[PDB]
Formats: sequence, structure tokens, C-alpha cells
Amino acid sequence: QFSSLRTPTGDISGQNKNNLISGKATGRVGNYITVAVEYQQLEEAIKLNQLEE
Amino acid sequence: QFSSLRTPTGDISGQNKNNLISGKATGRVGNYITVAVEYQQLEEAIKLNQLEE
Repeated sequence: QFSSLRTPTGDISGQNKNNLISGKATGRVGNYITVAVEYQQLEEAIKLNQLEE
Repeated sequence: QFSSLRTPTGDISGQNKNNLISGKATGRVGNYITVAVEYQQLEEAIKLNQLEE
């Protein structure tokens, strides 16, 4: 973005110009999202029908 | 229904996983619905005409 100067004759020698100042926006990685489950071999053998569903 | 852990590296070693817990809905039988009639053979012969109406 720039500003301007308002002068009767338009000589700017006694003054200061626009600088050029960069800026930036940073994207980052977040935390993981994790759903975890565990079950005993016994449970799968006798309890676990339809585990898919 | 499940829930989730939030880790910076994905390291879940020391924590609580989901538990599997099963519910069920049940339904039963009610009473009968019964309508019952009777009538004499003589009534059928000389009286009940349009029985199906």
C-alpha cells in the first residue's frame, strides 16, 4: 500500500518517500486427529461378529 | 460412538483408547385382538341373508 504527498509545486526533496515493507501470512501443520481402539483376541473369537459395521 | 486424541506427533503410547460398549433395543408381543360370533343352524337357513354384508 502507498501514501501520497500534497505539495504546491510538487518538489519532494525535503521529505520521505514510500518505503517497501513486505509482510507474509504463515500456514502451519496442526496436531493429529486420532481415534484408536483395542480388543482382546478372546473377544474377537466369541463376541465380535460384524466388526466391519 | 467414539472419541479422539490430539497429539503433536501422533504418539498415543500412554493413553486411554476407546471402549467398545454395546446396547440393544427390545420389543415384545401384546395381547390378542379377537372378535367372535355365533348363531344357530336354523337361523342361518331362514334368517341370515346377506351374511357377508
